[PDB]
Formats: sequence, C-alpha cells, structure tokens
Amino acid sequence: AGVITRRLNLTTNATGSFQSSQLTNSQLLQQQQRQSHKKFKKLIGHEAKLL
DNA sequence: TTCAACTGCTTTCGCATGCTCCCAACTACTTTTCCTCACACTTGTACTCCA
Repeated sequence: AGVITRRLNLTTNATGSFQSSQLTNSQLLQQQQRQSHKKFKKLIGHEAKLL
C-alpha cells in the first residue's frame, strides 16, 4: 500500500478522531503494580528469623 | 533553413513489492548467610627428695 513514511504513537478509538496512546498518563501506576502480583522474592532481612 | 530534442503530459491496465540483537541452551564459579568445636595456657594438689 504505497510507501512507508513514518510511525508515531497515537491511536484512533473514538469513531473518528482519536483519544488513545498518550504517553505516561498511566506509567506512574504501571511500574508500581508490576512487582506486587508475584510473591516472595526472598530479599529478606529480619524476616525468616521468624519463618 | 533544418532538424532533432527532452521535457511534459496522457491513456491503458496493474502486473505491486524489496548501528546486528535478544534470548535461549549449556555450564561454572561465586554469592550469601548459617553451623559445630579443635588448639593452647594456666591452675590446682599433691609426695619427692629435701637439711
């Protein structure tokens, strides 16, 4: 389909004009929810004296 | 004059597409905190050879 010109990060989602892919409006709460799902990383200090 | 010219534009369909990793698999040495007791000196109480 012709020739590839460029590529930038916006996304049409509002049946016409676009409302998506605006950068780091959610990244502040992205990398503070990634490392709570898995558990028990064993970076343990006074803990395990107990366990 | 005589001649090319190369640029411009148009149908026909259309064929229609062109600094080097990032992560697996091997492996290895090192990382991290724990664990159970040897060495040696010293101190005691004794009985020896002390005049």
